Amino acid sequence: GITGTWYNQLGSTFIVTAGADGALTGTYVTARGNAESRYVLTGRYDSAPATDGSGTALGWTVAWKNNYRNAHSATTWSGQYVGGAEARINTQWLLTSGTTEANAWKSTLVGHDTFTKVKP
Amino acid sequence: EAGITGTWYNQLGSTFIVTAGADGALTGTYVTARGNAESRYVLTGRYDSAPATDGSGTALGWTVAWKNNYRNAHSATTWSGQYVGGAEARINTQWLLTSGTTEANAWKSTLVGHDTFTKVK
Amino acid sequence: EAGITGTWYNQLGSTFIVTAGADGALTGTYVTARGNAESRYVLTGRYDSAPATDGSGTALGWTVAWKNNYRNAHSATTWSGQYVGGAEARINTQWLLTSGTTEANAWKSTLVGHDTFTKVK
Amino acid sequence: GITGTWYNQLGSTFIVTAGADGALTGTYVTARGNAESRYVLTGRYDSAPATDGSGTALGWTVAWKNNYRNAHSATTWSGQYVGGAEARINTQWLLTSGTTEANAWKSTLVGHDTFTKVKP
Ligand SMILES: C[C@@H]1NC(=O)N[C@@H]1CCCCCC(=O)O
Ligand SMILES: C[C@@H]1NC(=O)N[C@@H]1CCCCCC(=O)O
Ligand SMILES: C[C@@H]1NC(=O)N[C@@H]1CCCCCC(=O)O
Ligand SMILES: C[C@@H]1NC(=O)N[C@@H]1CCCCCC(=O)O
Repeated sequence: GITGTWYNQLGSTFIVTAGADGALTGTYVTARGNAESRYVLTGRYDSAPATDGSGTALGWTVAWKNNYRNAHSATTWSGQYVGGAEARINTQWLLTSGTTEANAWKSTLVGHDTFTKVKP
Repeated sequence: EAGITGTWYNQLGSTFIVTAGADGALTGTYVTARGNAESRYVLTGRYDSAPATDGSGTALGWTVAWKNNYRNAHSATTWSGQYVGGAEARINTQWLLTSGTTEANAWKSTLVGHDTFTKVK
Repeated sequence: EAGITGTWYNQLGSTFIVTAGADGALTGTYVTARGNAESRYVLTGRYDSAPATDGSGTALGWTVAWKNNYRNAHSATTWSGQYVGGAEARINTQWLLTSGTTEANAWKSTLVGHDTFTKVK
Repeated sequence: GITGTWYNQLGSTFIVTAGADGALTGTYVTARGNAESRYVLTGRYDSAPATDGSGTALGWTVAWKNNYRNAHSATTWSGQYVGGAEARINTQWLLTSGTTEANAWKSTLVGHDTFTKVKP
């Protein structure tokens, strides 16, 4: 299922536990950006997905502050888990940096990350 | 913290009750005015618990999976934004709403938008 | 058409002069108030030239590459939105700004935002 | 270069001409959605990209109306062209449908398309 260790196309590591009632909890390590070591993540997922072959909707957040660095930014990933032989989490994400009100127009990056359980 | 903690409404008439923990945790409950949903949903998120003191906003994000004891939309929204404090406190966000889809329909699985939250006294 | 055609400003103070052609073409010129840019830039786009008469907006989009005779930011913005006609005409958009990057930096190549355009008499 | 026939991961066909001064002009055929046959596209690209190995920024629009169908919607793709042995156009896109003002909150889909010159 969702619980396990995942890796995206950047080489980032996503270690997540899926709770019975819809909680996502875990640890993120990014291969890129103003960051080092582990960061706390929390999110939610659909704990009773539809039985028609549809993916499982989910989302999580990392605020990019830990004991080593603070980038003054946070990323949310929104996506779906697709099970089967080669499980995937396909996401699109938003990274917002803290900015002045005048710089808010350029505060948010958008991207997409695909996660698999295969180590780089 | 006490700044983020409280009751917020957005331009749709949705309501967001949140507690900002000392460790960077956001926890609480969301009621949407719109969509395939009713009653309260669990929210969880993170925020920068040591922001820049330079008049920059405080980065944060949270997610809601649209399943509670009453309804399941098979979808989830993440909001990514910043808290701007002061007398007229705001949380300015962009969001992604992803629905569970079949592989054939995954290309149209995700909506994008923007919500502005005003804190309620 | 004559509805879309004209001069528009957004909440940044940017200006958008456009002509909507009978064939669905949008053509004109954009001045941004912000970013790595100055003077006028070429815009080109498309719009639904036979929209629903049901009080739905008119879907459209346009792009600007931020290169003119004066400056090159090595970037381009696309706006995707709808025109809402009437006495207080608006074009409501979401946009993506992509900068040319090296492969190592492609993950942070794209900004997202939202602009509201008001038509000027 | 950019001029040529491209295909994305959905099987859509993108036939584009890149003009000397930054114009993109061409024809789009989609493998998915409320659409059939060719649609007109126009866009722009950076006609003097940086000489440091960076991709070429670009964007284009299709309004999903032709002689066969009208979906009352338009898509913009924003991205960069990456040249070399296996050229790519990597994009993220926004699809806005015409809606009432009250339904505007759910009017815009976001996604990502990767284009190559390889026929399906
Ligand atoms: C979202 C992207 N995917 C990923 O695995 N890491 C990127 C995010 C890194 C951000 C680091 C904090 C910063 O530079 O602001
Ligand atoms: C993100 C939008 N802002 C908001 O307050 N609610 C909208 C989301 C509602 C979605 C309800 C479940 C569904 O329809 O999929
Ligand atoms: C899309 C935003 N809205 C707007 O009027 N201009 C902004 C874009 C300006 C970008 C200028 C070139 C650059 O900085 O890359
Ligand atoms: C952007 C997606 N990529 C693609 O090649 N086609 C999709 C768009 C199809 C939209 C068809 C019109 C509609 O259904 O509204």
